Amino acid sequence: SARSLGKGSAPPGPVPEGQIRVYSMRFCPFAQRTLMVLKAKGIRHEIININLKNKPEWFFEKNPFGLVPVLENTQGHLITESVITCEYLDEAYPEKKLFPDDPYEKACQKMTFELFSKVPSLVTSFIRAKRKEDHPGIKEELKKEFSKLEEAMANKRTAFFGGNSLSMIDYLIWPWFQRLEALELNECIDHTPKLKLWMATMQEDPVASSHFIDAKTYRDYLSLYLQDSPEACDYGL
Amino acid sequence: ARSLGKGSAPPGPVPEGQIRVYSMRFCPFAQRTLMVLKAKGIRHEIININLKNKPEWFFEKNPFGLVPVLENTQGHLITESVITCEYLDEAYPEKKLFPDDPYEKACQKMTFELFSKVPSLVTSFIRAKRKEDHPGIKEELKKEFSKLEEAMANKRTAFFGGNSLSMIDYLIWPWFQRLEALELNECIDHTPKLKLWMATMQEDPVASSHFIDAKTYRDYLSLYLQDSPEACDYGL
Ligand SMILES: N[C@@H](CCC(=O)N[C@@H](CS)C(=O)NCC(=O)O)C(=O)O
Ligand SMILES: N[C@@H](CCC(=O)N[C@@H](CS)C(=O)NCC(=O)O)C(=O)O
Repeated sequence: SARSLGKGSAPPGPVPEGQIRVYSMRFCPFAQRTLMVLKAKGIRHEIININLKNKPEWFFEKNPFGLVPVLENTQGHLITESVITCEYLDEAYPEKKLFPDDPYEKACQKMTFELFSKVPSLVTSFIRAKRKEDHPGIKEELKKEFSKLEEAMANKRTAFFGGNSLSMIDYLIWPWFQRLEALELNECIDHTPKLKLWMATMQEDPVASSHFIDAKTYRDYLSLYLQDSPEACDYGL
Repeated sequence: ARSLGKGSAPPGPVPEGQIRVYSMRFCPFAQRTLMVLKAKGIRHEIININLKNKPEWFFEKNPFGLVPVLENTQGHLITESVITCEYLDEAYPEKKLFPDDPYEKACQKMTFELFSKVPSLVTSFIRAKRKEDHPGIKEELKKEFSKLEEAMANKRTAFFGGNSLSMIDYLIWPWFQRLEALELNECIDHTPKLKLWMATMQEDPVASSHFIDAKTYRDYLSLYLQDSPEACDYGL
């Protein structure tokens, strides 16, 4: 909850010892993966939020593509891509592992994650469509993707996606399900009983809900962000 | 080996000391697994599937009916090309294809992300109107390949993951291998380093195993776009 850094800001000091730095943004569902993984693993970390509409120019040294999340370790290593940063964290900090250890069981989770692979672009295309234009086309595509997730979970008959306890796969796909209310997409999940239950269950984990934003604040952030407002990334601070 | 199709006998249980791979001889996704099975000396039996006359029993092997699919002597079923490859490097640490430093592993997975759009683009190019395909697609491939060209220019190494052949190289190879057959050779005109990497990959023994000439590949596609039950076995 620290103000984002923007154009004309001082590039950060060296990473604190015993700490991993994450370049983030408070509303970014991709960055929330890393943050939730860092948190659920008790890894000591300093968060540096980035103003994605007023990016500090030195941030392109941290990531040529200019996207969060980004890891910076005490050694100066820079890791990019939310799924990759999480995998890097479950391997470079082999303490409380979020992936199972049996490669067959790990792969069985990665396969479940593939069922989610279309969902972020769909939600992004829904956010970036004409507001007063209610597109059934996008919403229908999400229903199909969510049906594969609904079906997938019914087959495993477990509480979570990767099994009975909370696994990496659950943090990986959660940020989008959490935003469905604010995005007024709750009808893409009407035909998904098992999914609603899993969502509720995720609301009770301390980590999956740590950075909960009321639906109201999130919609106003989107309004500012779609207008490329330099205040979007810090709205609500 | 001839593909298995509708009305065929489901295969016997996987021989011990052997891992089964459900494949298709022209499939670039399965080519990932096969090259990984090869370059790691893993003993494996290949079962090609007729993707235009799928045997009904293949859907118990994969509800989605896609290849590649792994089956081990224990009956474990692994799906998705990248997942089968990662599984193989983790159940068989003889000849490591990923580096062991997580940062360097991550640095290769990050490089792989530059490739993520390329397979769907190529599929869209293949399934477009034969006469007057689309320069629009070709432009998206040019932009996508620019990220790979620059990435290799930045690392200034012979391969993508460093100086020896890494998982990353086998992961993205099948599509560059087909650029000739697909007549996309102009999407790589402004990519000097890529051309070089391609030439080198044709000389790797694994990346060239069971070589398919551009004409044969072109004929397989033609039969495949017409849903021919003979596309998968064409050329045997
Ligand atoms: N594929 C990336 C996506 C990350 C991403 O798109 N982050 C957004 C914020 S949610 C961003 O940095 N936006 C800045 C931009 O697109 O210029 C991942 O998984 O890390
Ligand atoms: N994402 C999958 C894609 C596999 C795929 O599309 N395979 C094709 C052959 S190249 C297939 O099985 N086609 C059959 C069908 O689409 O019905 C992976 O990487 O394994």
